[PDB]
Amino acid sequence: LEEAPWPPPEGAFVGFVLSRKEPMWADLLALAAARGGRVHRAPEPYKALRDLKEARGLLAKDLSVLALREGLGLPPGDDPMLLAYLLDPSNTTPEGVARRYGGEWTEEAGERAALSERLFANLWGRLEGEERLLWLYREVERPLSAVLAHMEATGVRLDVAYLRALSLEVAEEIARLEAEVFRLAGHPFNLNSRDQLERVLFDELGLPAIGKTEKTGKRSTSAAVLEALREAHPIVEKILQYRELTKLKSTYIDPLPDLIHPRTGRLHTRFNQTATATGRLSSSDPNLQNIPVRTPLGQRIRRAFIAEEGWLLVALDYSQIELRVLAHLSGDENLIRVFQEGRDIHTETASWMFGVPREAVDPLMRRAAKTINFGVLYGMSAHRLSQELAIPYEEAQAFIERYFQSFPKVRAWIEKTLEEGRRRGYVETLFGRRRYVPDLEARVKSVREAAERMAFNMPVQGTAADLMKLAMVKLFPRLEEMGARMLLQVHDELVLEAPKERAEAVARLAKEVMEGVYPLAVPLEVEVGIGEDWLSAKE
DNA sequence: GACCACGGCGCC
DNA sequence: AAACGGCGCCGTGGTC
Ligand SMILES: Nc1nc2c(ncn2[C@H]2C[C@H](O)[C@@H](COP(=O)(O)OP(=O)(O)OP(=O)(O)O)O2)c(=O)[nH]1
Ligand SMILES: [Mg+2]
Ligand SMILES: [Mg+2]
Repeated sequence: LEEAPWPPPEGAFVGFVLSRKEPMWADLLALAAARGGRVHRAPEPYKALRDLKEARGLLAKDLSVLALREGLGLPPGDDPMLLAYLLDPSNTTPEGVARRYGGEWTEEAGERAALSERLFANLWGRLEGEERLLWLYREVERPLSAVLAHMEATGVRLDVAYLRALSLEVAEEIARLEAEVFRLAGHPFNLNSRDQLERVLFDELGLPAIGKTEKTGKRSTSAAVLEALREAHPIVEKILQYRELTKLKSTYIDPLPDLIHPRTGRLHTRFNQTATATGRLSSSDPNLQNIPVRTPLGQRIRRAFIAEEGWLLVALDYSQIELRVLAHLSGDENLIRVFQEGRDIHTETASWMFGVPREAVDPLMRRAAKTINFGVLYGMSAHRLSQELAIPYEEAQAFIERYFQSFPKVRAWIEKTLEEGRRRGYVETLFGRRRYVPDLEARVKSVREAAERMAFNMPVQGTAADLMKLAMVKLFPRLEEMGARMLLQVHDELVLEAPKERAEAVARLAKEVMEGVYPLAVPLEVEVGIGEDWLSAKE
């Protein structure tokens, strides 16, 4: 390419190099652009950012986030990664996409700019005539990238001092638990080493090894195994409590306070747009889609996620979302009727499982019921179901027939889904998002059946993900009109921040946008709450 | 210092 | 551990 002076013309493809992967923390090392047979290299990348009206190229969102961090409105536009990811969602990295579609991903801004240009041309070619994938690109993924850029750059407020206080308390309780474990063992050891624990539990003590680990065949020390031995000794009780406390302290309580950004005073995640096989987003650096909620200590941690002074958090979560989607996709009359009647399957299962009326079903019980319902749906064995529910085999198998006969057209949809997958090599969501599942005619049963469960899950989980992404695209402009912010997506949940004076209006509007995103054969319901912290906002 | 595989486990 | 699916990050253990 002809090396031309910097500024590039309108519509040029950008390339850029960051000191590290996180755009909120990265130094912009170099910036370049490519168009019309020329490459333009910026002499000083930060100043040169001002000359661009859009970020167009590989990893466009990342550059847009860094621009927003510097006070520039540089929205992300076309990204070949999103084209590639819609073609095949195993296209998750620029390294791979470049190799597959006509270049090499290097560490030079110029070459990344020229690569973005030629990869876009080629991938655009591949999507000609793929009208449904094009619709997804234009109406969901491309505009979603601009929304995510804003969410990333806004971040969330964290009660840092609260978590530092909590850390000191949790450390003392961990010491109490490990001290008791070491007494029961008769000696000290690394309780964080599952290899060392294995020896203690199954060799030194006499406890039965219930199961084996996948890759290396060691005797497992997982919670599922240890749950079976819960008063086979008092040491197991202590070990499980130790595991909870150490998991929460080392994953959330200690790391999160150190990730507060100096300019914003807030915690910033990355929403990864080409990371999953089903079309869900992911969150990393720090993952904010797996903040604790379930246990009392987990609830304490979640309370650290708070609103700006003068603002409130608004949390919105779709009701029973994949079951509603399944009703639409299968067209099962009975399941459609269940949601037209305003019934709640999770609560129904909880009430059944624990033998209490609906009014007595607590959050813990509801989460247990979710595992049963989705487990059963996505192909859990009778053998495992009988264990989970803690009842006989049959009762368990009868549960599976009671479930599937109640909704006869689900199985037919499953089988239809699998035959399309075997024939075309991929399955698809309602909107034509594809996942290639190659092993559906594998000659090994365990591998074939695993691929089957993957294949029929995706249209359901992926359609739910499509709905949420579309809702995000529609909602974002309405929020900024009202002076509200989108903070987090958690798969079927959104967390917004609103000025106190507008929070109730924001909640009502966001609820209606989410419910009417793309009407189905059943209604979508959204539970919404408002509060000073993330936990209080879902109560 | 980095990288990785693994078991394990937090959330959806 | 188990014929639920989708993720990312922890500490350990091993390597370069
Ligand atoms: N396969 C599988 N999918 C799950 C599981 N937990 C959650 N999901 C998926 C299916 C849910 O519809 C979706 C959103 O999770 P939620 O925790 O919000 O559950 P859901 O929306 O079903 O119920 P809700 O009314 O919000 O309590 O994520 C699980 O254990 N297995
Ligand atoms: Mg939900
Ligand atoms: Mg949810």
